[PDB]
Amino acid sequence: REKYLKSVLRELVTYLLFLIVLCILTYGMMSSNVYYYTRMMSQLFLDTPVSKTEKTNFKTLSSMEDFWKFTEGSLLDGLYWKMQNRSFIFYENLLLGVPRIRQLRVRNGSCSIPQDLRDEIKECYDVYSVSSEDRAPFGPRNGTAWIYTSEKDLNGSSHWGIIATYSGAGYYLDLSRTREETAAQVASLKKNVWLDRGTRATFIDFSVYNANINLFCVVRLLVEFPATGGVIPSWQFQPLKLIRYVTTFDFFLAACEIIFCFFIFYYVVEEILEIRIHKLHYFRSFWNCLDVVIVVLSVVAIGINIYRTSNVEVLLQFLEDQNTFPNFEHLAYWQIQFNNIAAVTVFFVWIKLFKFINFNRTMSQLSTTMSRCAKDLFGFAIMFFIIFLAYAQLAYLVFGTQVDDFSTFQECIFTQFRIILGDINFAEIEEANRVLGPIYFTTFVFFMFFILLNMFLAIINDTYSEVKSDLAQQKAEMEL
Amino acid sequence: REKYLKSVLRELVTYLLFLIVLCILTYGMMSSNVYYYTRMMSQLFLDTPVSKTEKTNFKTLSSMEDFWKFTEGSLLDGLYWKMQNRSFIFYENLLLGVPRIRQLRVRNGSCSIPQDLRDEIKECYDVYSVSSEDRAPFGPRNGTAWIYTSEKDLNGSSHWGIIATYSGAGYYLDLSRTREETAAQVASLKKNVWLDRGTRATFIDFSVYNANINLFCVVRLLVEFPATGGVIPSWQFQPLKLIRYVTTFDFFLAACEIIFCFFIFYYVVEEILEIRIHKLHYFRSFWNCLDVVIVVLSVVAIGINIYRTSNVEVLLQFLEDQNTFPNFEHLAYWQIQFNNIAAVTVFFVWIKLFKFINFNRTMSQLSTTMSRCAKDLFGFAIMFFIIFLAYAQLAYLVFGTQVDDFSTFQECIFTQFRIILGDINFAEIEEANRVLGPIYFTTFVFFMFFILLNMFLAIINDTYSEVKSDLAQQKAEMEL
Amino acid sequence: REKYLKSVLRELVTYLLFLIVLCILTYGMMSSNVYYYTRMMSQLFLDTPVSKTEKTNFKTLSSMEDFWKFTEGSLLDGLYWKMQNRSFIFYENLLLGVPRIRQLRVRNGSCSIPQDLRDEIKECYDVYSVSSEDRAPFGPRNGTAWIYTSEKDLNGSSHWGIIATYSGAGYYLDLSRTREETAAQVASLKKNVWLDRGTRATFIDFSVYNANINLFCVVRLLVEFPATGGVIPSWQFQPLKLIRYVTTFDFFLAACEIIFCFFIFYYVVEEILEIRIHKLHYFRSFWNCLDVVIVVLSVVAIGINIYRTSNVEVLLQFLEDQNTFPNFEHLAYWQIQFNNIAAVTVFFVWIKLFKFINFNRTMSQLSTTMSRCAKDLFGFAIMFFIIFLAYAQLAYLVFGTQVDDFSTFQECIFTQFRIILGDINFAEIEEANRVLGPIYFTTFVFFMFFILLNMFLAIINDTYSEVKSDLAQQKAEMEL
Amino acid sequence: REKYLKSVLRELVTYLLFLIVLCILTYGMMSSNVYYYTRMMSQLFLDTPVSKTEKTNFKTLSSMEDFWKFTEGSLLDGLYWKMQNRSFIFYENLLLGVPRIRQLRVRNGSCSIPQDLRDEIKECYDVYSVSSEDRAPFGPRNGTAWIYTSEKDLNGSSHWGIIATYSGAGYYLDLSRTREETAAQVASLKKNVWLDRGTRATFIDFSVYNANINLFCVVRLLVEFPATGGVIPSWQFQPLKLIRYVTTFDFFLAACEIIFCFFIFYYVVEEILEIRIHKLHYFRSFWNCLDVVIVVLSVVAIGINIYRTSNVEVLLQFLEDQNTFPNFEHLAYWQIQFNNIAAVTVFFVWIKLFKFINFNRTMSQLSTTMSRCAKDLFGFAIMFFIIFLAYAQLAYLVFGTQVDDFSTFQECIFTQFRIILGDINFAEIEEANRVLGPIYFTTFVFFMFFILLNMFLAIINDTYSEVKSDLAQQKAEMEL
Ligand SMILES: CCCCCCCCCCCO[C@@H]1O[C@H](CO)[C@@H](O[C@H]2O[C@H](CO)[C@@H](O)[C@H](O)[C@H]2O)[C@H](O)[C@H]1O
Ligand SMILES: CCCCCCCCCCCO[C@@H]1O[C@H](CO)[C@@H](O[C@H]2O[C@H](CO)[C@@H](O)[C@H](O)[C@H]2O)[C@H](O)[C@H]1O
Ligand SMILES: CCCCCCCCCCCO[C@@H]1O[C@H](CO)[C@@H](O[C@H]2O[C@H](CO)[C@@H](O)[C@H](O)[C@H]2O)[C@H](O)[C@H]1O
Ligand SMILES: *[C@@H]1O[C@H](CO)[C@@H](O)[C@H](O)[C@H]1NC(C)=O
Ligand SMILES: [Ca+2]
Repeated sequence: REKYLKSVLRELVTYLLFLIVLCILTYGMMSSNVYYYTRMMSQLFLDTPVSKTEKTNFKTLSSMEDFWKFTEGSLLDGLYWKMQNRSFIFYENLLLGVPRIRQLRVRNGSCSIPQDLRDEIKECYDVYSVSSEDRAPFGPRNGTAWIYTSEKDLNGSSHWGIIATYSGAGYYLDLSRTREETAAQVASLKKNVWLDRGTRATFIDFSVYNANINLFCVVRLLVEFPATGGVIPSWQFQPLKLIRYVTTFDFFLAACEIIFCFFIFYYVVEEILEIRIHKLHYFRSFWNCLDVVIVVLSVVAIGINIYRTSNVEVLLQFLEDQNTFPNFEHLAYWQIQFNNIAAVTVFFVWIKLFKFINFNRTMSQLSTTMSRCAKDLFGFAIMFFIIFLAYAQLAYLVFGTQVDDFSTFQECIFTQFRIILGDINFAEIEEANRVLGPIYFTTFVFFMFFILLNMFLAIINDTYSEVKSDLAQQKAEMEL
Repeated sequence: REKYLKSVLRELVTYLLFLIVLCILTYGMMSSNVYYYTRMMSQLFLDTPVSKTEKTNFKTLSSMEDFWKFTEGSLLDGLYWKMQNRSFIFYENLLLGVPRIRQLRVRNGSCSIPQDLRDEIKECYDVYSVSSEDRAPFGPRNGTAWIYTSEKDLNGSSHWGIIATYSGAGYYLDLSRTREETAAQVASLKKNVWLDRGTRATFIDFSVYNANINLFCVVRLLVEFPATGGVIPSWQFQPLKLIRYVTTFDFFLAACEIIFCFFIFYYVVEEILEIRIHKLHYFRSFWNCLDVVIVVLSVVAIGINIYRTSNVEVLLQFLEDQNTFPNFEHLAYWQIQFNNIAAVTVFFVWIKLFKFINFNRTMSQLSTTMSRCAKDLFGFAIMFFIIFLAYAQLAYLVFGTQVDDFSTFQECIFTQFRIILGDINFAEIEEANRVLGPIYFTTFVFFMFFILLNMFLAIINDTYSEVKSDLAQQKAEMEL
Repeated sequence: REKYLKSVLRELVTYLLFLIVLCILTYGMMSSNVYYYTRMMSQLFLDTPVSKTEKTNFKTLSSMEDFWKFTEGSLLDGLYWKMQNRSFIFYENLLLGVPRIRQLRVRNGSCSIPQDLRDEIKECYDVYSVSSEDRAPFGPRNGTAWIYTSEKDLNGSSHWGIIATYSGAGYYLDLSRTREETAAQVASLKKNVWLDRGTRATFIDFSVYNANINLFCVVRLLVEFPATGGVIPSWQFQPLKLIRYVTTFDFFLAACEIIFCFFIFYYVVEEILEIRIHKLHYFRSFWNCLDVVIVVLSVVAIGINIYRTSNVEVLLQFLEDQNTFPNFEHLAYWQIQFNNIAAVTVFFVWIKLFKFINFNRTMSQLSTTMSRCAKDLFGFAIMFFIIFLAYAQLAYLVFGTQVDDFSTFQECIFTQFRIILGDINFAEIEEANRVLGPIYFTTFVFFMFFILLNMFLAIINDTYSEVKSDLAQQKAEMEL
Repeated sequence: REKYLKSVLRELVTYLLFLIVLCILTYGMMSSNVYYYTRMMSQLFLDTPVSKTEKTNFKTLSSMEDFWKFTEGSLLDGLYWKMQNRSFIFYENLLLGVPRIRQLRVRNGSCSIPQDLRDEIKECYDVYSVSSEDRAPFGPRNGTAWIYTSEKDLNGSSHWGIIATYSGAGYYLDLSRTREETAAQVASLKKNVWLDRGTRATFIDFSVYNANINLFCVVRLLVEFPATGGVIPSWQFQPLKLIRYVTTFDFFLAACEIIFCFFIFYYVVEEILEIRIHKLHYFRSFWNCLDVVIVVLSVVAIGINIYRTSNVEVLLQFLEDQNTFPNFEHLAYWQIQFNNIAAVTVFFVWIKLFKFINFNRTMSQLSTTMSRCAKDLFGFAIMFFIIFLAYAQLAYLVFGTQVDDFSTFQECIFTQFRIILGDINFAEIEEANRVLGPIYFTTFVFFMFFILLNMFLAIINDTYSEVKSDLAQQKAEMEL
């Protein structure tokens, strides 16, 4: 018992040191106010009205001419700021290099006009795919904006947008350091008709740097031009910390990174020495599976932070020439992947803390309750999600062309979780379909929220009463 | 046991093939992005401001003169697009033929002015009914806009609107291919006063075609003119796929339609051979009743898809002359009916999957729980809906003239489901009636959400504890 | 048993006839679309912008000069409509007579300036009470707008507003039939400064009549001028049916009124013959108490419908002279009281239906469950409302000066019911107080929604398990 | 038993007198309509558009030039009102003295530009701290607006803002009694560039007095200028009652204050005489701990109301000279502290009422239920908050740079309480991260709302069934 308590004590203090080091590392991932660095950029570029007589945003673009009014107007008035040269956005954020506008095109004849309509309609342009993509030169043909450049040649990568996944290739134009040259270039693209019926996407990419808080911010504005016509705007404001060793707390964060990877080396050694004793008996446990998940996610985090996130070859390459476009699209991608991995790792490391709070009879009753009802809650989770996805496919077939919240199948699932909580927009459901809007909503509230929601609760009630009346009979019958 | 498992296995693989074929069919009913084809049309016609100095939408029309500003303004600037002839909306969507504006009128003297007020008020115009409807010529009397045309003669059908159900007859005017002729026609209707005090509805109907994604879109804009005065706008943007065999996946969808109707022939043969053995004993089951519901809904789906939805006689009739109005009002109606039928059929086919997940002792406990509490949940559902409709009739008598959410009795029911979830607009309830708004809301939250909502939960708790303690005593007493 | 079933059968068919007659009566109280008669009047007078260069509504008035812009602007453009004389609003609704603007004033010196500030501040005007009210003539003193008229002399009655209850007396001005005379009168009130620092309320009253649907609509617009400065607007659009016998369905409604008061005579005779047998034993029942409540509310409904609602002496008095103000302020008051009484009566008549659904063993189990848990749910309702009003008084002391939803104590109670459901505006709570906003919200969610909400549920679970295990032991032990 | 009931009776009537006196005291803390005194000031200064061609508020300031448009525009049009001298805001609220604008600055060179960027970027200005704060004179150097004044010399105190805690020192400028002198001063600050890149905060402070209701109102407008660039506006409208003895009800409130502090003297004597008998046995009770909490909070309330809130030395000092700035920043601070203390004291005094409702067998069952489940609910509250803060740290790492509701860690906690209720903005979560937005939301709804929320409920169900079946066996076995 003293050796069991000694081993529990040393693994507890090991885990507590590990949890302290990890919570220090994610204290330095989040600087104190980066939200007020992304929302000023967002409200400068997305929320300002496009022209002085227009009320459209970037968020509410609806046409191609609104996109030209944005590119000639709010984009140029946001990027270029007159000095008290080169532009400091909000007189703080240095615009790095030049921005870049890039277009993706589909071919004429990339779809098939039906045989009874080949007299009336001459041309058709398919939805964006890589097979449908246009490689031909067009327009005046005398620049990089008019000639196709491959994905390998403009150092790009695939972007996952709202209606398609867009290749990193296309028809790009790097802009200029000053507003007047850039306005001349945008007017020369609009005059020669650069965006037409074959256009399926337009990317606007630039990067700023804040010397005060030492953060880059990689901006990507995407406008998707569907085959149906119109405009779907999308944006991405992504901060990067690419220059690490500036302040003392950054050196302490580097020290905690080293101490963290020593902890992860220790846990990988420990779980390998535990799994070698017994093979499939190791996975007949929840905590060994959770330790496997933690060390896999942590090795993936160390791998991203070595081979991807800390490869600032493009930054030193940009610091040679300030008149080019800085390719920060890969650093931002792997910073997003690293933040997702690290957040999920911190989550499961806090879930691991439940090995060490069976310190009491009450906590042991709670733990025994949920471990004994896990199987029956999983069975009813299967049954619940069968009825839940039946309703989601019903709602997708009924409202999928009319309602924003039901437009894709996963959005139907997430909308139903919101309906179960109470986040409804029933006005648009009830005006999309006036008979099955009502019937869908009322039968989903009755059969899910009144009845099947209470069945998880019934499983937990019965298991808690069983565990209490069993561990009380065990406590009494030993005392008799 | 081996033959029972063999029959269960063959009906399981039959059902799984059927579910795969049906989920393929409703993968091809929903194209990937039709929502972005209806919302661009909606934001072009509903959400654009009516005039350049006006802020009213079509959604926020409040008067007859706002309707004339819409018909002279946002409607003409949305329909007619200058080519790089005939108009391509968003340079993608071909306007098919001409649009059509149609009016429904009631008679002077169609109601009775009370005897003490026949001196002051000369004329009264009743709420729209078919008996009150005006058949007389009026105005200049020299067109189709000024002379009544029956429902049989303009090929129309009854429309179910917000305050009435409107006959397909009336005073119609087909518009023109170009903007200037159509503006002349609308100005000639406004000059001669076409809409006056007898007007009860105005329909605007047109159809576009997108060659890129191969979808028609049947637009119907309704403005209802109540007897109280004012305007109630209503719209309907409905996509159709009327040209089937264009792509290869469409041929695969046709093959899956044939394989589906062979499955439905198989299930109708099976359920007839099962019902012939025993009459009313067949309906003493849930799964035989569900199989009856599935084959009835599926036969109705096949009947709509043969005798109604796949009758594109008006499309080939329209392709002869591009200067007429294409009657797509029936195809859109039966496409809505087919989508409702098919969505409900897919829902119950997924519910049928619960015959085949009694594969475990836990799943059998869950199934036995809900099948044994079904009767007592139905009894308390009767009692709950009696108190629920008592509150709904209370709230209709109190707020039915003041609040949008309580304006009709079914909307009172749906508003109370939203209050139970937590979708409240209590500001308008509390300013409609400051005493019974409060009392209604607080007693509805106390008696429904705190007390009667927990009674379903009590039934499910007690039935689950009973089923577990019974199937555990059955498992133990057989082992003793 | 046959005589018991015979008496139950005759009282059941008596109650069913009574419920049919009552549901017919409240089918004719609610005409089919009165909501679209109040919202057109509301959107004409409340929601139109006050001036063509102004964006304020009547709903968003914030100053006295905005009130003059409304009275010179949106009010006159809403009331007076040029004919194709006298004004038909939306060319349907006849403006009856002239409108009337009325002011309530407080005295100079109606409060006490503190002794250290009687040098700087000369005058102070107390919050509106009847003791503080000004009776003096003022201004040019040569009209009814400048001379006090008592409540008995302008036939008015007390109005219960947002911050005070306002007497029906004051300084009134009846306006005119045409727009130009009324604009001259409003400009003459603004020139001579009619609203100043003593003003505490301004009422605007008018009535319209719709000949098409046979409804009056009594409009009262109130602007309250607090002692703090500013404007609190308030409105009331109230439809009346003052001319009864016009259509055939109205005669059938009168016949159902007579049959209803015969039913209420029958039930009063029955409950008096039942209460005379046994005194306080009669009130030891729920259904006898509910019958007492129904016949009291029904006698109050008949009394309002005879002595108040059907006294259309002011209507025939108005029909003599169309150039005066029609006093419909009492008819609207008693129509609101009659609608409240009748809605509550219909509610309890539907609750009475539970005497007659103990037709089954399951329904008897549900009824026995709730009748046996009524006492313990009432005890925990006492305990719950003690903690609930403790939180409401906490939230009133903390947010009562900052948040709209916590401004009065009853609004704190209703806001907490909304928080329990999930209708939160946490942004304004969290910016009103950044420490106790959080602590109030999180401890109210934890202690009410997680814990004390589940205690009602515990009472109902235990009582249902007790009633089922008791009525099953009664069913088994009789069979053994 | 008679002496036990006698002691319970005398402590009950003592507590009831105490509760009446305390509820009278917090009836006079809240005047009837102070909310309509703060919202008129708020809608005058925050919600009016900044210029006649601008639509920005004070609430929606986004730049430094919008702040100059506010200070030259809406602030001057709100403060200065032309008389029928000195300004009465809404012709009721006397502007006391002059306002004051004050700036906080950071030094050039207060951060470290990284070594590879010291060529491009010359200067950097750190986030506001006291060590980074600028003390140097700047600009024209010939006023108080251009020369640093310490916190001890301008009588200020530290302000806790949104992104920092701001010292009470800085660069202040007292404004003027009239609009033209103040406009000259603000134009002279804008001309000489008073706000530049070193500015981190700008305070605008003024005080009004309403003679009608006898309330001061201390306004503090804060604009925070982050290092990222932009503007974060913040406000504080705080009413004070600094002149006590004006009306008779104020004398009754003073009498109730004296009677309250006599009650608190009585309870401190009683709890000291009870704690002296037994030391740590005293704290083995809930009601003795609650009495300790009440008398500690009440002594803190009396201490604030004597040594801080009732020290109106600055008011009589201001009444000598009406041309200076009245320092009401300390009185408002301690009035906020006193309102927090008094509201929490009233809350726990109402919670103390549960000593005296064990008057019944049912109330004793409810009390015994919650006192016996307190320990197991505390254990599961520990386990629940471990999983809850694991999710909050996940959501802070994922959405903390993108979403308003997740910007700080405590706001992540409060957002998750809102998600559990049903106050979601899922659109911004789902567009911040399209993979972990969904996964976070759905796994938080499944694991918290479906499963772990029902575990508190299971504890309460089992404890209530145990207490009922135990106190029924105690009632029966004594009767056998
Ligand atoms: C017992 C089995 C149940 C009985 C059978 C069910 C009832 C069958 C007939 C119901 C009519 O079917 C109903 O038709 C109306 C139009 O008339 C359709 O409505 C559709 O068009 C109307 C207007 O035309 C729109 O207002 C509505 O938003 C749209 O959904 C509705 O979607 C469909 O659901
Ligand atoms: C014990 C049985 C309960 C005691 C009897 C109940 C109290 C009877 C008297 C209550 C007064 O009845 C109450 O009158 C006010 C106006 O004064 C009505 O209010 C009505 O007009 C006022 C203004 O005039 C509006 O503010 C309010 O929105 C409207 O509902 C309210 O709807 C009605 O509910
Ligand atoms: C909870 C629901 C309650 C709804 C029912 C309320 C009670 C309504 C019935 C009360 C008696 O209803 C009463 O009907 C008589 C009919 O002779 C009406 O009388 C009116 O018309 C009759 C005949 O047309 C005239 O002789 C009489 O002078 C006139 O006042 C009276 O205006 C109405 O007051
Ligand atoms: C007196 O009444 C007349 C109307 O007869 C009005 O025009 C005039 O303004 C009033 N006198 C003053 C001083 O306002
Ligand atoms: Ca909710």
